[PDB]
Amino acid sequence: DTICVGYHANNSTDTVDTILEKNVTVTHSVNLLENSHNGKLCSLNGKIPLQLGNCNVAGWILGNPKCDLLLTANSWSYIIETSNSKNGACYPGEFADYEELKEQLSTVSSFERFEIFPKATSWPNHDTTRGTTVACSHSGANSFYRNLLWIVKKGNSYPKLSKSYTNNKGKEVLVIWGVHHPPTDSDQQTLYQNNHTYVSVGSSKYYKRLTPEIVARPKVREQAGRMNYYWTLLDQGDTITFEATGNLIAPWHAFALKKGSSSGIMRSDAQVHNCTTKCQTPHGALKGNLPFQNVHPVTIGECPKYVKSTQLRMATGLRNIPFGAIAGFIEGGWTGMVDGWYGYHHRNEQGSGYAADQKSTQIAIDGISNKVNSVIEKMNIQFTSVGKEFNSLEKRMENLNKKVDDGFLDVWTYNAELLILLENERTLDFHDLNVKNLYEKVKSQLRNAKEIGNGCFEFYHKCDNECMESVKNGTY
Amino acid sequence: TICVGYHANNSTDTVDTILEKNVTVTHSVNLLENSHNGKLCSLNGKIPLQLGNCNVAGWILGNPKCDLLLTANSWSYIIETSNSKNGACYPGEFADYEELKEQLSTVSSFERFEIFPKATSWPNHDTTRGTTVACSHSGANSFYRNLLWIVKKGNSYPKLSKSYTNNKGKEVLVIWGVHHPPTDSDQQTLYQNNHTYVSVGSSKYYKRLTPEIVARPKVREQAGRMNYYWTLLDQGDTITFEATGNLIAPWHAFALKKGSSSGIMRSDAQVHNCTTKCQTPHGALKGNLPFQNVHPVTIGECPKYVKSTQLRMATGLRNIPGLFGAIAGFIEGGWTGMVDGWYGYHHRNEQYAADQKSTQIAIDGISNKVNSVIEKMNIQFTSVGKEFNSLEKRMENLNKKVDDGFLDVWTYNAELLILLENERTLDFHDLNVKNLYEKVKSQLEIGNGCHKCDNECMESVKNGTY
Amino acid sequence: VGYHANNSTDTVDTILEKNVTVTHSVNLLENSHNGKLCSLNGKIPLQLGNCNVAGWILGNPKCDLLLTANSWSYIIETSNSKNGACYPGEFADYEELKEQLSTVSSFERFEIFPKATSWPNHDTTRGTTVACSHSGANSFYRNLLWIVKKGNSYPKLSKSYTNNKGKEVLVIWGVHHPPTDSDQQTLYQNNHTYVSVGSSKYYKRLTPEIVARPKVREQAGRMNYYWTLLDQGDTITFEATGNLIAPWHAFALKKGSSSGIMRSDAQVHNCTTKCQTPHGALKGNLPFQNVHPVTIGECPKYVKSTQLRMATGLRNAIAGFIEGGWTGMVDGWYGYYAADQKSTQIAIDGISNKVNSVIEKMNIQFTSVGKEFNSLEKRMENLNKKVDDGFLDVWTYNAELLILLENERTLDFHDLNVKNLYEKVKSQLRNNAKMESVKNGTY
Ligand SMILES: *[C@@H]1O[C@H](CO)[C@@H](O)[C@H](O)[C@H]1NC(C)=O
Ligand SMILES: *[C@@H]1O[C@H](CO)[C@@H](O)[C@H](O)[C@H]1NC(C)=O
Ligand SMILES: *[C@@H]1O[C@H](CO)[C@@H](O)[C@H](O)[C@H]1NC(C)=O
Repeated sequence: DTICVGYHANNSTDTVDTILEKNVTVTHSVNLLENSHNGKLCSLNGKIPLQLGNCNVAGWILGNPKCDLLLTANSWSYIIETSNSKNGACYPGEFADYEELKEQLSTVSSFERFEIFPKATSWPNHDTTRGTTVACSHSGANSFYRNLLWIVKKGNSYPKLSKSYTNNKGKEVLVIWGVHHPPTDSDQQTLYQNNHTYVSVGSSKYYKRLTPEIVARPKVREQAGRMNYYWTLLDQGDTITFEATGNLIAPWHAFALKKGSSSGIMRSDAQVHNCTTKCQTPHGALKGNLPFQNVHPVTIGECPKYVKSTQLRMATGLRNIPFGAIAGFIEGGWTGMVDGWYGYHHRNEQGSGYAADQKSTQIAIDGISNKVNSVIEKMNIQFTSVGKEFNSLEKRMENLNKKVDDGFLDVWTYNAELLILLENERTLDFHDLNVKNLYEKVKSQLRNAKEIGNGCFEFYHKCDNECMESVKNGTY
Repeated sequence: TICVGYHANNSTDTVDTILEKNVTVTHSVNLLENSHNGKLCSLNGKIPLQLGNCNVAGWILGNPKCDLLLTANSWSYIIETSNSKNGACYPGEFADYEELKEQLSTVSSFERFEIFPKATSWPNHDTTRGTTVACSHSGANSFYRNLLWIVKKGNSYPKLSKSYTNNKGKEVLVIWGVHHPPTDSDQQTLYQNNHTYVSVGSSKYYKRLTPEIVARPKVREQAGRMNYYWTLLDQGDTITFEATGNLIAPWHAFALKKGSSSGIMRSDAQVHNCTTKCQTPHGALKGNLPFQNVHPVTIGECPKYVKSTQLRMATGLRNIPGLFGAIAGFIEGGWTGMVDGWYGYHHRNEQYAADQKSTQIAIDGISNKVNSVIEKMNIQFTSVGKEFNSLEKRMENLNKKVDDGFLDVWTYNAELLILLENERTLDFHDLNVKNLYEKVKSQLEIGNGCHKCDNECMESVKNGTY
Repeated sequence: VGYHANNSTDTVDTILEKNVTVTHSVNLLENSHNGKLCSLNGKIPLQLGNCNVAGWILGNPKCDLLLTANSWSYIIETSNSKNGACYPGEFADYEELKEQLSTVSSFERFEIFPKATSWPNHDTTRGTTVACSHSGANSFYRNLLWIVKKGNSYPKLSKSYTNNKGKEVLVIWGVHHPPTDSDQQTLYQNNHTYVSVGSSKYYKRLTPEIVARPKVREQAGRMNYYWTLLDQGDTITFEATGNLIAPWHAFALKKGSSSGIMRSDAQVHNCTTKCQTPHGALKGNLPFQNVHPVTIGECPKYVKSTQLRMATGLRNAIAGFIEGGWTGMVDGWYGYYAADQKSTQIAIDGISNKVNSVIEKMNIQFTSVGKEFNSLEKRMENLNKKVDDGFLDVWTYNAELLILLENERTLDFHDLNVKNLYEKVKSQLRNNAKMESVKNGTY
C-alpha cells in the first residue's frame, strides 16, 4: 500500500524561453503578443473613419470640386490618406504651414462647415460671379473651390475691400483664404484693375500683409499664375479682418471645430469595412486584448504597446514531462491526474487512483494569475499614437522624432523580453518548490512508512481510503 | 522546550508583491513623496523672482507697471502667475518670444546697464517726446524703461548710426523695437522721412526692416504697432543700429550670468520665507525619497516624478500575530512577544530571545537592497516646462511624447522593481526562518517550531553549541 | 561533494551584498578605444580637415583636395575646420544642409551650367576676388560662377536645368549684396535687380539690398548662399537682372545608411571597424560602452557605468558549513578529485544562456553624430538633449540594476547546485553510510 506525490502533465506542445534555458515545454501558458490583424480599416468603437480617397487634406479643406464627396463630412474617428490622395490645390500653389494644419485637424472630433462670408451679400461692390478657372474644371465647365471665393473687379473698379468676421461659434473656427499672383500685368489689370495691390489679414493673434508679385511660373493645369493658400484658427470672441486692393481669394466657407482625443491621420491603402474595433493600424485592426503587438508602430485607439519581439510567451504551468522535484527525484508528470497541478497517486487494496491537492493547486493558480495580471496591468495601453509629418526643410526634427520612437521601442522591447525570460524562470522554480513542499508535507506527516525515493511512500501498515483521504486532508 | 520563530508586531502597513496584493508586513520604508508644503520657497536660501502682475515681456521691455522688478538682480527661479498680463503696453509682437524665455530660464543673475546712454548717444535726434497714453504711469504718458522712442529733432531725422561692442565679459541681451505708425501723417510727425528702414547687425544677427503704415484695430487707443526684437550679443561682438526712422532704440540691456539651478515656473502659490532643495509649482518637497507624484515641473535636486500612488517596499516579513513553508507554514504565526529581532527562540524550563546573529545578517542585507534601489535612482535636476506658439503644435506634441514616454518608463521601473523585490524579501525571511529551524534540528520535534536542560544548556543551543 | 575554487580576484556587486569575490565573471562594458579614426566596414571616411561643410560644398579654393570626394562612410570635421565661405556670407538652412549630407552614400559632382557655354550674353571671366585668393591670384569658388555685366550691359538672365540623372541633385547658388551703389553699377549695370529661383518645390524672389556690412577679409559686401534638392524630372529655373552667383557645379546624390558628421581631431588610419567614436574605434563586441555617446556604426549602448561585471561562477552550503572551496579541483564547478560533468555542464549551459540572453536582447545604438541647432533653436536643442540624456539614464539604470539582480541569482544558483549534489549521495547511499558507482549514480 503506497502513496506518491507528483505533478501534472498533458499533451501540450507550448514552448517558452527562460533566462537559463530556451524552448522549454510547459503544461500551461499565455501568449502576450498579438501578431495578426484583420487586414481591414474598421470603425473605431462604432464611428467610421473619413476616407479622403483621391483627395488629400488640402483638396478636402480648400474644397477642390473633385472632393465634393467630403463636403457634408462632420464626424469621424480618424482620417485616412491613400497612395492616390493626390487631388489638392487644383489652382497651383502652396499651403503655408501645411503639416501644422494637418496636425490640427488630426485631433478634430467635430467639424461644422458654415458660410462665413455669404457670397450673395458680403461683396456688393465687387464681382463674385467670374472667379472660375479651367484648372478647377468640374463636369466640363470652369469652376473653383467650394470654400473660397475668387473675387474680381466689378466693371472697371476694384475698390478697397474690408471684411470682418467675429467668431461667436463657441468653438475655434478654421478660416482659409488665398492670395493670387497673376502671371502677367495684363492679368493683374484684367482681374483686379489696380496694380501694386496688397492683401492683409489680421486677428488678435495673427497678422500678415502680402504684396502680390507678378511672375510667370511654369504651367500647371494651364496656369502660369499661382495662389498661395493660408489658414488660421480663430478663437471664440476674436475677430479676423480682411483688407485688399486686389488678389484676395476670400473665405467663403469656414469650419467650427471641436477637438477630440482618440483621432489621428493615417496613411493606408487598405479598405474600410463596416467592422468595428478598439484598436486600428494601417495594415488592419487589432483585437487589442494582449499587452503587446508587433503588427505596426502607427496605432489609433487603445492598443497594445508596439514591440519588435516575434514571440512573448509567458509560463503559467510547470514543465511538461509525460529545487530537485520536477525532473528530479520525482522524475515525471502524471497525465492521469487531470484536475490540478500537484497531487497524489495511491495504490490500495481498494484500487489505484490519482487525486489533485486543491489547496496547494489553488494557491499556485491564485499566485500565477496575480503574476500575469500584474504584468498586464503594469504595461500601459497605447492610446492613439499616429504618424508625424515633416516638410523637406525639417529633416533634423524628423530624425529627432525618429530617434524618440526608436529609443522607446528598444526600451519596451528590452523590458518585455527580459521580464518574460526572468518571470518564466521564476514560475518554473515556483512549481518545482510547491511539489517539494508537498512531498515534505506527507513525509513529515507519515513520520510508519519509508521513502521509496521516487516521490512515493510504502506504508508499513494497511491504509484504506479513509487513511488515504486523511493524509491528503492534513489530518492523519 | 525551545521554539524557533519569527517576529510580529502591531503594524498595518501593506505591500504588493508579484504573487499577492495587500500583504501586511512588520517593517517597511516609504519611497514615494506625495505631499508638499503649498509654498514657493527660496532654493537653498536664494529668493525666487516673482514677476507678479508682469510677464517676461513686460519685465524685459520695462513696462512702467513692472518698475518694482528693477531692483531684482539675482534670483533662484522666475515665477509667472495667472495674472502675469503686463507685457507690451504699446501693442505689437515680440519676435521669437518662446526662445527668449528659453534663454532666460537658465539665467540666474543679470546686470541691467545703460547700453546707449540717453543723454549722449543721440545728439542729432530728439529723446524727450517718446511717450504714449498706452504706457501711462501715475497719470502721465510714459514709455518702457529699457527702450527709447527716438523722434525727429525740429523738422529733420538724419540717418542714425550707432554701434556697441560687448566688453562686459558676458552675453548681453539687447532688446529694441520697430514702430509701424497707423497713418502717413503720424509717420511724418514723428520721423519726417517716409520710406524709412531700420537695420540691425552683428556677427550672428542681421535684419533690415521697412516699416509699414497700417491702421490696426485699436489696443490701448493705439492703431499703430511696435514690433519687438532681441538678440544675445556675444563677448567681443559688435551690434550696429542704422535707421532713417521708426527705431525704438535700446536704452538698457542685460549682461547675463547663467546658473546651474534656475528656471521659469508658472504658479499662483505664494512666496514664503521657507527654504528647500526641491520646488514644484504646487509647493516645495522634502526631497528625501527617490520618487514623487506631486508635479512634473521641478526646480532643484528633486525626487523622480512618477504616476504612482504608492511605492511601498517591504523590509520586514509577513506580519502574523509562503514559499519555503516556514512563515505562514508549520510555524503558523509570529511572536508579538519577541521584540529584539526578526528571528529567534522561545524557551521554557525550570527557571523570548532574538537571534542577533541571524537577525543582523538579514538587516545588513535588506539595508543594502533598499540603499541600492535609492542610489541607482538618480536625483532629478531642474526640469522646467517648455513653451510653443500656435504654429509649433508638432514640436509641442514631440516634446509631450518625450515627457510622457520617459514618465511611463520610470513609473514601470519603480512599480515593477518594488513588486518583484517585495516577493524576494518576504521569501528571504521565510528562508532565513527555515534555516534557523534546521540549524536547531541539526543539533537535537512538536511541529510548530517547538533530557532536562536549563539556561546554560539552552543558551548554548542558541549559541550553536550542543 | 564540493565546489570549485581558484585564484581569481574578480569582484562583483549583488542586490544584497557588495564586493563579492567570484571564481569566474564577464565584463559587459567596453571602456577602451584604439585612439584612431578608421574606415567603417571597409569605406574610408571623408576628412574635411581645414575646410568646413560650407567650404567643401561651395568649393572654397582651399578645399580643392575635396573635389574628388564621391563616397565616404562618415564625414569628419576638426577643430581647425575653418575654411568656409571665403567671400563672407551664410547658407540659409545650413544645419538642414548638413543633416541632408549626413545621409549621402554617393556624390557625383557634375558641371550643371558649363561656364564656357552657358552665359553668352554675360561675362564669366571677372568674378574673382582677393577674398578667395589662391596661389597669389584673385579667385573664387569652384562650384559657383560670379557672373558680371558684359561691356556695359546685363540683360535679363534665364537658365533652366532639368534633373534627368534619375536621383536627387543638390543645387547651390548665391545672391550678392554689394556694399555701395557704385559696385552695383560696376558689376551689374542695373540699379533695381532681382534674382528668382524656382522649381516645383522651391520658389524665392530676392531683391538685393546694397548695404556696407563690416569688412570680412576686406569685403564690406556679402553673398547669401542657398541650396535645394532637385527631384528627378523637375526643373530649376534661374532668372536675374543682376547679383546672381550662378550654379557652376552641382551634385547628383544617393542616400545611404545613417552615418553622420563627427567632430574629431583623431587621425584617420588604414584600420577598419564596425563602430567609431570621436576618440577612437571600439571593438564593439560587448553590449555596453562608456567611451563616448557619439557613435557611428554598429555600436554598444552608451552608459554612465564605470563597471558592469557579471558573475558567471560561484564565490571563491557555500560559505556556510562548507567553509571554503577546493582550489585543488580544476576540472569543473561541482564534483566529488573528479568533476561531475552532468552537474557542471548543466550549469555552464545555463550560465552561458544567461550571459547570451543579456547580450542578445541588447540592441546596437546606431545613433547619429553632430545634431546641430542654430542660435534661435535653443528649445529644439534642449529637447534633443533631454532625449539623449533621458535614454542614457534609462540604459545606465537597466544595465546596473540587471547586473545587481542577476549576480545574486547566479551566486544562489551555484549554492543550490551544491546542495543538490550533496543530497545526491544521500538519495543514493541511503543507510549504507554516515565511488564510480555513486558518481555514475548507480550504486
Ligand atoms: C491534444 O489532444 C487533443 C484531443 O483531445 C487534440 O485535439 C490536440 O490537437 C492535442 N494537442 C494539443 C497540443 O492540444
Ligand atoms: C456591411 O454590413 C451589411 C449588414 O451588416 C452587409 O449587408 C454588407 O455586406 C456589409 N459590407 C459592405 C456593405 O460592404
Ligand atoms: C515723402 O517724403 C517726400 C520727400 O522725399 C515728400 O516730398 C513727400 O511729401 C512725402 N510723402 C508723404 C505722404 O508724406
